[PDB]
Amino acid sequence: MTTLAIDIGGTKLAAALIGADGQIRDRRELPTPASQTPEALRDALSALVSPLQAHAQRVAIASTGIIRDGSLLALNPHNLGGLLHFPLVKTLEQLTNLPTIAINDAQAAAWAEFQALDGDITDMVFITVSTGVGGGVVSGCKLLTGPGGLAGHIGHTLADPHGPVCGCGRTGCVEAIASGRGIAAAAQGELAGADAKTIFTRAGQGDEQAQQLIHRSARTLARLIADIKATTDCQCVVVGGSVGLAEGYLALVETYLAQEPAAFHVDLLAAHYRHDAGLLGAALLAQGE
Amino acid sequence: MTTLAIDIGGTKLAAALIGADGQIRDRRELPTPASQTPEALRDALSALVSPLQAHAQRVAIASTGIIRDGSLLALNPHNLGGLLHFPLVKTLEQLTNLPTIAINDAQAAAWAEFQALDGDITDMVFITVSTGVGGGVVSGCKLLTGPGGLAGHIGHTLADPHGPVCGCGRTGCVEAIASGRGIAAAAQGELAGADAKTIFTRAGQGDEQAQQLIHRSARTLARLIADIKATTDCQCVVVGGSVGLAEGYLALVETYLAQEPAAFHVDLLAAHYRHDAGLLGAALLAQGE
Ligand SMILES: [Zn+2]
Ligand SMILES: [Zn+2]
Repeated sequence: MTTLAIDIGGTKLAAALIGADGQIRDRRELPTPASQTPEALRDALSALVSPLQAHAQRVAIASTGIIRDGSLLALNPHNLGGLLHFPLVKTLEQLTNLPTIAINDAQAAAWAEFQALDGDITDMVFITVSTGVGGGVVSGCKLLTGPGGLAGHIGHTLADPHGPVCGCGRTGCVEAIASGRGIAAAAQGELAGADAKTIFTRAGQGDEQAQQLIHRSARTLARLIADIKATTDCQCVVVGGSVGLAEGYLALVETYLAQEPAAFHVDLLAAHYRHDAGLLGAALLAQGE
Repeated sequence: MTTLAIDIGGTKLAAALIGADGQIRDRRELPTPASQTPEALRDALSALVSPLQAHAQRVAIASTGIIRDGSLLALNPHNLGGLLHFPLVKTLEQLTNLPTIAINDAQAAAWAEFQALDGDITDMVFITVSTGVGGGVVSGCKLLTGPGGLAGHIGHTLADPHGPVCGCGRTGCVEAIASGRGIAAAAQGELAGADAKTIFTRAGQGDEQAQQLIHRSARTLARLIADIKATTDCQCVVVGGSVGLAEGYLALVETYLAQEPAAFHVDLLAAHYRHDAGLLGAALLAQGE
């Protein structure tokens, strides 16, 4: 059995063929349509999966946003345009005639990271810090998606009631402070307008402000991890994404978490997959269907 | 078959016989020993359950603090004295010769509250606000205890990084602001020294400081509920405890939650059980054993 694995992001629509061995084969890519209409996405998904769909027996989609009742939702619904409640699972099922599942991309990535761990771990939380902050919760070897697909949206838990307004509408989410976008938005002076990448580079050269923006991110993430430990009693936390995997970042988080009381401590690990974890995690979930 | 349900708290040790009908029968009570030695707790438990133990098939203990490997832990290990790592399950097993389970009291209460709900809810979070703040998470009709018995400790998640220091050692926990002890601790002027009950009365009479202390607690709890919704995707939140059940309190929490973006909204319900939910929950959890 081969899974047609799809990753639906904001900028790119990716698809691959993944068999039982978990290898990524025939990796295809298309840009995400600028026009956010249901017709345009159905066109782009059909075009993306055509040359692959005869070689697969089931479809699995990792999507940015929220999947509820097989349909596309977001924390800021206005960002989807005409794609709000787009029937994502039904669309593929019509286009391919193949059984289809859809999950949030950070939930998909979480499952992949969990399966990459040793067999003794039953409870794990995954956090990705990139442009945004996403998460996924595994409890008793089961991925928690939630009845509405929201579970693990830990980037949108509170970091500071007097912090910046987040894109979701809340004041002071973890994401508004700790993400690459929040790091960049807090930048003043000669750092104003620089992206997270540049800021990490400047911090590497001993730029004090750049360093503090990153310390603030890592401190925010450490407190989140303490929160999640208190809530879920996870046995380890896997940290990924372009910010999360940036050199020295995990060490910073670990150092700040160590300052919390011993009961809130949890083992931290670097993400095993740098790329394509959503694609992989989606295919792995489709194997248990 | 009948469960010898036990509730171990800071002040009082309670025990009852509870059959399949859920009727609390032959309820007894004893004060918790001031000398926190294992010998004194063993004696006080032995005395409490000796008239009941010949009429039960199993023991179930709802306990304050943390239950890890059948032993007593807390978020402040110094607060247990010689009772840190007290082999709670083992003690009962030796005293009664009955199969014994132990669980956190708020986790116990959560399970009872979940069962008293209608059949459609699969995902529920329980929050109790009294002297402290405790919780329990039910996901997919299963109570999440956590591998170390921690899960659902939502009173000790972050409310404000510049908030008051909590008894667990963290700065700015929900509990340190929103709980009855949190409300009493922030009272200034003539209000200083008044308990949460007095503060609640004076608030209803138009005392602006007292009202601010309760508004602050209600607002803090709303933000916690928004966090928990983001993390668990719970379908409803049941709120209990002397503070949580206080007149007007839940409606105020509900008002504050409604100011958050729509995705963070979740139905709030008053606790079905005002007393003895721990005993009931423990016996209910013992039934599925
Ligand atoms: Zn947010
Ligand atoms: Zn605390």
